[PDB]
Amino acid sequence: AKKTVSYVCQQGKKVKVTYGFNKQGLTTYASAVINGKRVQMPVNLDKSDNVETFYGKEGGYVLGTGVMDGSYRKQPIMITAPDNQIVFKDCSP
Ligand code: NA
Repeated sequence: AKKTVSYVCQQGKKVKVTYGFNKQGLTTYASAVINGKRVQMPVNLDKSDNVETFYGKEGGYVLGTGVMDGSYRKQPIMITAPDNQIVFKDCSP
């Protein structure tokens, strides 16, 4: 099961993100279209905690958000590039 959310961020940047959900109701990935290219970021269970979910791996793009269940449309997000610069900042749905 997929669900898509459109966001507006700092400096007017816009991004659409698609979240995958398994049969347990947990998210498995976040897929963001960045310069026209689909960037799929797998959920990072080692880095996720009671307040924040992270998607992505070292060397790739990394998405950070709140706790995601079928909650997900009310969460803010941020996306950091491989160089560690926050390229989508303070994003709201
Ligand atoms: Na980069």
